[PDB]
Amino acid sequence: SIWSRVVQFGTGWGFWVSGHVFITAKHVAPPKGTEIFGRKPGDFTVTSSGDFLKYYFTSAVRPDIPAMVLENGCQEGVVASVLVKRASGEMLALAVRMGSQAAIKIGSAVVHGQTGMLLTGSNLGTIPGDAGCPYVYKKGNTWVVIGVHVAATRNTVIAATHGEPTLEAWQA
Repeated sequence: SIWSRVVQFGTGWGFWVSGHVFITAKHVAPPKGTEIFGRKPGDFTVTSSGDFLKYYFTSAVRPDIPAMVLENGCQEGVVASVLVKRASGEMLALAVRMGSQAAIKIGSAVVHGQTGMLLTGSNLGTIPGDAGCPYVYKKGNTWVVIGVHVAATRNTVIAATHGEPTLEAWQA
């Protein structure tokens, strides 16, 4: 039912963080100024950082869902889940062990994000166009989304992250 937040968007996918917030990969989104979800610019604002694109609608587009916590990446070693969807409607929860930050070239830009190692169990990975799918993990009792899928390397993936932490500190 968290899978219902992951929806086809542009040439990739997107995720509903809340009823007002929709995040996706910048490199798969429709052109700047395109009417989406029956909403035109003015009904929503747009912010971005690297390949992370964030839509905020003044009116709720998804009433059925509560706000999920969005955080700028996560601790290294934490096993997250990339919620991958396909055109056929197939759902693939890929376990990814998040690691260090790195840079990569997607289109005409060099973008940054937190890398991750795809975990093979004992029983394929991502394709281009899985881009925009969310990286989620459970924080004790609470679900947290930490970023959107950017790309896979030539078992390493990388997710675009976003957000200014609530806590601020110090001036060395």
